[PDB]
Parts: sequence; structure tokens; C-alpha cells
Amino acid sequence: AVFTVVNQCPFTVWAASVPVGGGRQLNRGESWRITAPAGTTAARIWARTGCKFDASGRGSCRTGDCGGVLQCTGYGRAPNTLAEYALKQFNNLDFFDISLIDGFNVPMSFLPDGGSGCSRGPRCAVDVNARCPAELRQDGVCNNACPVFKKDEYCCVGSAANDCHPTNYSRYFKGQCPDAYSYPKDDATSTFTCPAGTNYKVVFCP
Amino acid sequence: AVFTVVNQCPFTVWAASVPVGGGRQLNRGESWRITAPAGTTAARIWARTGCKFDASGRGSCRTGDCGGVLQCTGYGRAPNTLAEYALKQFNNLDFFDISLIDGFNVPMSFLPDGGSGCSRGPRCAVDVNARCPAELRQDGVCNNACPVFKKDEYCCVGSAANDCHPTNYSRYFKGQCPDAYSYPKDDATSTFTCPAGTNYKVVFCP
Repeated sequence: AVFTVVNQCPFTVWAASVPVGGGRQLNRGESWRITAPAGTTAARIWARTGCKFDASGRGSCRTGDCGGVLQCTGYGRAPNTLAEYALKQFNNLDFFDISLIDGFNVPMSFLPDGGSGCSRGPRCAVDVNARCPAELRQDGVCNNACPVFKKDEYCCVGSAANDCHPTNYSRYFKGQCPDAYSYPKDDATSTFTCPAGTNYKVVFCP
Repeated sequence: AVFTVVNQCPFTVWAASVPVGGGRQLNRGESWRITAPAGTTAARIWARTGCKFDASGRGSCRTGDCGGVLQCTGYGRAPNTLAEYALKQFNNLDFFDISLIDGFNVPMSFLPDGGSGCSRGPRCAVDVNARCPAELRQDGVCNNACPVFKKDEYCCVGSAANDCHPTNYSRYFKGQCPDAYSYPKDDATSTFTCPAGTNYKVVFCP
């Protein structure tokens, strides 16, 4: 699949992509095109904000920082809006979603971009930071309940998935961006699928 | 670079791309995204009209047929509008053009599509078939003088390159589409460069 990442935000972001791409600085209007193999799972695409790096690839970002490295080898730190995907799994379908479980930093859209008749994709284009619950505000953006409070009801990791539920905090994210995952077990309204062979578009600030 | 190829013609084209890509059936409104690695040289992308192929990808095409296969491994037969490129050769520049030396079958555009601040690209969006010279009319479209007349003055191969000049036939195509190669030594007006890292868009009937 080819992923075109366009930064339309009025500020430079540092896009990141695991396990393909790594990272790259994008100014306004710049685009990046990534080619992911079919069968790539546990993949993420997000924007890092406020960064500084040296020639040796080390530095830090205010949001989304993936361990100092510019070319990220691993996931980034909350708060960051996640475009996430798994290519060509059951019945050779691709699976994708926008996740807000690790917060929000920039608005995003993850839509099909040809290669098939797939059209429907997730959008979280509102500025979730604008009306963020005070408890959750962090680094100028909105973080979510599990990164901020670190407890079972919000996080649902491992055994806690067995009773994972909406909370007042998940409901904020869900009201702002219906399409995106607002808490761990939000599968029924956030799973999108396209035929394998589809290409995709991720836009920071749709 | 990634090449996005889209069929905007009201008829199906079987797009072709050598040496990376092969071939793909694109109905009206479809697009194919090819990833050509840096270091590619002597490559071209074109459309074949009127093709009939079976489940093994074996059959024939009216224009641009590459050896009876869908999956092109070799260059195709004239008449066919050619998008030609070479990635990252001298001083990390990409080289590209549209050539009508092997005739014209569909209208074409070959533009930068981000990855750098490159904006200029060639296009031959005019219906060259409408005012085509009678003698060059072949296979329902307009072919050019070297493949029709097989003569040194039009083909300019080897020692004939030294005397290569415009003819009444190359001037027809250059009038129609000033950006494209009308004859072999038309380099001064038909060469475009973009920094390595640029991605491109080839559109059939822009």
C-alpha cells in the first residue's frame, strides 16, 4: 500500500511511521510517500510536535517523541493522535482506525486513496484541544484517561479488558470524533476495512 | 520515487511501466502507485488501448503492445505517448520528459507530486489525433515519422544523430505539444529535472 502523509498544519510537524519510514520533518504543504508491504501489522503513523535533533539522529520532541531517535524504531509518547493499520489479514482485508487512546495532539484523517472502490475512512478533524477536560490537559494538548491516570478502568490492559467500559473521559473524545477509538474496547464504532490493494492518505490538519 | 498513474480517459487503458511495475488494467478513474527505487534509469510508463488478455495475462493490444503480455518486461510498440524518467543520476537529480518520438496514442501529463519544491513538469494534453497528418495516421491514432518511414533523417540512430534536424513531421508534434520530444535531438526544450526525492503523477487524458 502507499501511504501519503500530507502536513497541512500551520506549523512544522515531524511525521513518524513504524515499522516503515521512521521519521521525517514536514513543513506546511509538504508530503511524504511511504510504501508498506502487504502483511505489515502493528503499524502506526503520527505527528510529533516541537522537536530538535542533531546529525547523529538524537534529540527530543514535545509530543509523540519516539525515544530520541528521529527515525523512530518504536512507538511514541502520549499525547499523540494515532493513525493505525494492519495490511491484508483475514480475507485479505486491511484494517485501519484513528486512535485517541493515547491522546490527541493534532487533527487527522485516514482515508482510502485509490487502488480499490474503498471510500469510507476515519476523520477526527475537530480541535479536541479547544475544549479539553482540565484534568487531561498536557503539553498544550489533550491527553486521555489511561496515559494521565494510569489505572485499570481506563487502560484495560491484559486482564482488565474483561470489563473495559466507557467512562466520562472516553465520552468526551467520542463526542468530538465519533470515528476514532476513545478507549481500548471501542471496536464496534472504530474498525474500518478496505480490500488489500488500497493506498491511503493521512493528513495532519484536514 | 512513487509514481501515481491515473486513467482519466473515458475508455479503459492497460497502463504499462518498465522496468518496475509491469502492467495493470485501469478503468476510468482508477490509479496505480508504483515505487521505482532510486538509481532506476531508462524507464517509461505508457497506456495501451484496445487490449484483450486472458487469465494468464496473455493476449494483444492495439497500441503500445509489449510482446503480447500484460505484465510488460520490455518496451511497447509505437504509436504510444511515453512518460520517460531516470531517478537520481548526476548531482542527485531526476530526469524526465514526455516523448512523442514513438507516436502519440493518449493525452498525457507528467508532473512532480511533492517530495520536494519541484513544480514544473511536461504535459501533452492536446488531442494530437484530431489534426494528425494523413500518412502518419495508424491504428486509429497518430504515429510519428521515425517508426513509419524507417529513415535516418527521422530516426537519427548512431552516426545519423549528428545530422538530426527538425522535419515537417516533428514540427507538427512540437506545435501540438511544445514540452514533449518531437524528434531525437529535441533535448533543449524537452528535458525536465527534479531533485531526487520528488514523487510524480502521470495522468492519461488530463
